[PDB]
Amino acid sequence: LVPRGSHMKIGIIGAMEEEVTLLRDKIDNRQTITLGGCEIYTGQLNGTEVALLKSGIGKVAAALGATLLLEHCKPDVIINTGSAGGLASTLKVGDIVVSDETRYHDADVTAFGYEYGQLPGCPAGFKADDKLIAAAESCIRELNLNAVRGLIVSGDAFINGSVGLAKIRHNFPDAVAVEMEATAIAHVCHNFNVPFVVVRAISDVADQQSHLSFDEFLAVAAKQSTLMVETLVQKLA
Amino acid sequence: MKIGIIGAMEEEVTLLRDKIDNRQTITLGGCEIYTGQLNGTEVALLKSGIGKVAAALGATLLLEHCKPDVIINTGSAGGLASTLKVGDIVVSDETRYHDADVTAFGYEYGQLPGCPAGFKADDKLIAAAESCIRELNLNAVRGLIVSGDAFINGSVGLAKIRHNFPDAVAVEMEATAIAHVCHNFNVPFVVVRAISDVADQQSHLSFDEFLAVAAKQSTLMVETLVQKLAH
Ligand SMILES: CSC[C@H]1CN(Cc2c[nH]c3c(N)ncnc23)C[C@@H]1O
Ligand SMILES: CSC[C@H]1CN(Cc2c[nH]c3c(N)ncnc23)C[C@@H]1O
Ligand SMILES: [Cl-]
Ligand SMILES: [Cl-]
Repeated sequence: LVPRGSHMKIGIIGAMEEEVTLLRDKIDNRQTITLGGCEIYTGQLNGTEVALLKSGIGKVAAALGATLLLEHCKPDVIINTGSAGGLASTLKVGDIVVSDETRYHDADVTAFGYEYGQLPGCPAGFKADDKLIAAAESCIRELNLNAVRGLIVSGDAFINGSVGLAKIRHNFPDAVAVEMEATAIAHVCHNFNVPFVVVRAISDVADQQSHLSFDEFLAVAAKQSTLMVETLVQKLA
Repeated sequence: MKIGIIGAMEEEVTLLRDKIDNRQTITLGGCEIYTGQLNGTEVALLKSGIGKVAAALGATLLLEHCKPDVIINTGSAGGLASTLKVGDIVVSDETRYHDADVTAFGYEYGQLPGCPAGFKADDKLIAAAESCIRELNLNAVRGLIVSGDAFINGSVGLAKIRHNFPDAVAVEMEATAIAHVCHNFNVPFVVVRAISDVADQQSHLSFDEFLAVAAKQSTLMVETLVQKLAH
């Protein structure tokens, strides 16, 4: 993950200010770059060099941010953190989800025989780094958290039950969670050969009341994702 | 004076690429950037790849490495306005995502939080494109262009766009992404594309036959517009 004779620098991307604020507060020797509407915080988290990006919401905002983070901070790994819609049958608010793979749920070029969710020039899904997944699962065991590991799907929609949800469940019956940035970040990471992993926490279960649940439990998810990410950064260094 | 040009597919950029004198190429983040002069105007031509993220990645790279003064998005498009036929020109006055949906929290359909509901194209770039259309005597429509990560092929996907965006004149997969990135860096932007299909049940067949015609017409427009803006 890091070349010999150097320290690793960990990239951490969150979409919303709510998702990054706790981490931001814990950074020592913090400096801020405001670039292309994104904000990046650099410094140390418990002695490890980090670059924390608040990207804004959705696929383009996250691609833009990830690109900026890579060009300006050149991190060795990226961790995408935040909240997620829990799709897997045993998930509850505050549970952790770790990506083994990411895919776009709203990409459709099947008229030319690409797989549902696949964009031309891309693999059908992006596999997360094995070493980062292993590190996160060790964190989950040591912290004694409830987690699931699986496919995370991304689109530009907040999933709120009805036909939006039923579409995803049809096309990706094994997806464990849904959000709006992760696959975009994975896509950018793929193009630069940067190890990537998603570590998020459940704010809602993507059903008819997901907007109510999100408005009540984003804070819980931010807190649990933050604990995971702080723990992981230490394990990685 | 430096003009950025972005197309998604090699087929969309190949004619312009061949025309650049003193050409240099940089391959980065999976994208290719070509630099040089196009009919005596300094350009940076990006081949981004297909879709919103590929285009956002590419546009970001173009900006940070080449710092163009304006960006023109070129290529093909699915025609939505009834007057359009294959080969006709569409120019953006505005772009919107047709697949963005955060309406559960009261954002407008197509709007992402932190963004305007849609991105207005640069008025001077639009006026300049309309003068090229006039002088070349081309058939053209000016209006809303919508973007998503789907190739539109009739049925329910077309019906949804027509319902949410009844005055959209064309659909594609990159333009709003590029507009979004340009909005963030205050870079003037316009889309000048040409029709390859009408986004109906046969759009895949039309695309496979007429992509080259659309590349030819969009390329003619872009060449003219670059000369006009620079000279
Ligand atoms: C204010 S838009 C929601 C923000 C929170 N993010 C994750 C998420 C939680 N629940 C989700 C769901 N049901 N559908 C899609 N995404 C999510 C994505 C976006 O930044
Ligand atoms: C091989 S994917 C198609 C490529 C050409 N681009 C424009 C386009 C033409 N017709 C379209 C349509 N019916 N639906 C969506 N987009 C388009 C989008 C993408 O780069
Ligand atoms: Cl699946
Ligand atoms: Cl409309």
